[PDB]
Amino acid sequence: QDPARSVRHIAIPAHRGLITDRNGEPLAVSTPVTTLWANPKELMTAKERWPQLAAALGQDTKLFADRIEQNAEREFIYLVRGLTPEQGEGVIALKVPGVYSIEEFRRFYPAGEVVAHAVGFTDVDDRGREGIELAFDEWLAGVPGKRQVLKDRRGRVIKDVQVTKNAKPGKTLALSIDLRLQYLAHRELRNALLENGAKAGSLVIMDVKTGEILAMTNQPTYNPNNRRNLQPAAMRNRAMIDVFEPGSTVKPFSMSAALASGRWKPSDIVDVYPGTLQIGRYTIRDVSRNSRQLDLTGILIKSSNVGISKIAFDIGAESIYSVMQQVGLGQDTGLGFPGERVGNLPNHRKWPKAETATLAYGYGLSVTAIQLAHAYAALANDGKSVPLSMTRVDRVPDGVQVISPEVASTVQGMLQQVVEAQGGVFRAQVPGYHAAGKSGTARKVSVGTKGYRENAYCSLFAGFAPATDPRIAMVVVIDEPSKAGYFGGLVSAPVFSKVMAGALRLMNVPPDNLPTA
Ligand SMILES: CCN1CCN(C(=O)N[C@@H](C(=O)N[C@H](C=O)[C@@H]2N[C@@H](C(=O)O)C(C)(C)S2)c2ccccc2)C(=O)C1=O
Repeated sequence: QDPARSVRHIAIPAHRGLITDRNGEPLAVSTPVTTLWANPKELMTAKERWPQLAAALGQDTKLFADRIEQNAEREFIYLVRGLTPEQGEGVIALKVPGVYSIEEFRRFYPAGEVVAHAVGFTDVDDRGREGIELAFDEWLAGVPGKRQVLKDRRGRVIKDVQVTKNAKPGKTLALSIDLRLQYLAHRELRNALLENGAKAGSLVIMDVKTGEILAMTNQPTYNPNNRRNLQPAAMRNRAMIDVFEPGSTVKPFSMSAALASGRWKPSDIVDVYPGTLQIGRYTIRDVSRNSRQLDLTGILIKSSNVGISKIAFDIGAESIYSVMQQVGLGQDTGLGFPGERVGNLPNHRKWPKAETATLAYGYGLSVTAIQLAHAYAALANDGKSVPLSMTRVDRVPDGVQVISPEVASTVQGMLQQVVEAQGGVFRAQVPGYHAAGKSGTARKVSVGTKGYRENAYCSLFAGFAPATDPRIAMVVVIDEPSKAGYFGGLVSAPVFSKVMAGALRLMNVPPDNLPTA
């Protein structure tokens, strides 16, 4: 009986779609590779050739011979996947019976580590594994073809009957990222990390008018063309997967809820003396404690938890929760890519006072840097939230009004004072422009469950520019800076300054800090 003939179907591998940046710079490029395979049934008739084949493949003579012997009844085995066509030619040139070529594709990432977390990469089979490669795998992958062949009793092809399905290439995908801004960001987050002996960080740049991610970089990073060094940590797209308590960076949202309540205007006053406020067993504390009356701007400039807490008791936590939720903090109303974390916004039917105050000044919730950037974009875009995109946006979808335009404009001008006023975050100033934002510094949650660590910090700055016609929102998050000065305004705000400056200049944004004309 046995088998004199077989009909089988072998794949025609398809060309995966080019990934570019928003200007057509290649970021992921399908590269011709040569996969060597062999038919053991045919190899078995030419043993005298095996040693020169094993040497060609960098394999021990005996272990190779053992492998072939052990698979003598099979018709297919991989020798090696993914060598260059030049190297596959070197093995093919030996003319060993039963050794064959498949012309395949494998990815190359020309920007390497610079954009590795955003682009992601493919597995051994050329299917998306992380990032864009995975999120847009159906678009990029295309469909492999199918060829019907006739085969004899030892797996040798007698004839190509027909192509049953044509291979169709995957489609080109242009990201929203500008590789020039991405590089700038990369380099400046890298430098600040090193300068501060920090463990990790992220930076996200968004177009506030289009919802586009113009840049997304994290440290540590890795070279996606050589993933031998293997370290899982370095592969984390922290901007999208690592949640943190945003601390004082959410105070502009609490303030938007105050302004919207009917009960507060910027020039109203809060008594924050003596810099602490007891709430049953918990004490709210400010870092600087030489204040009494502060106006609402001043509460943001000095970053008083007490002042923001007293506002929150007056307007109620529900209003603050609603703002945070509407801007996307702890919500799944972002990109929603595979692997992305949502974080968490605590909810209560009856908010106790401690939870009300902590929410208002940014603890008891957890958000990602992308969320925080998107929230800042909505504030900067006169309270309108344009849907997030990682792909180039030619037709901008409709924004949703999440904060009233007047409230958003009032809070903008407060955040510009936070940067520009005496006692403010002067290091966030952007030469040429008016900039606006908010610093944050949060003690990290103690690892073995519990509470907080007195040694370890997350250093934040979030903002936008130009303050008077906003274009760009940006978040800089630096995890465990290790020097004397660890405050957001020392650590993160200068990175904001430099990367915002570069980005506005790259985008030809006209200066708006000009003598009053
Ligand atoms: C729920 C308990 N629990 C947990 C953590 N915790 C907390 O981490 N506190 C930080 C804080 O108060 N940060 C504020 C907003 O981030 C202010 N803004 C900073 C900035 O602008 O850089 C600042 C000027 C350094 S103070 C803090 C305290 C001390 C030093 C640096 C930062 C609390 O307070 C708090 O109650």
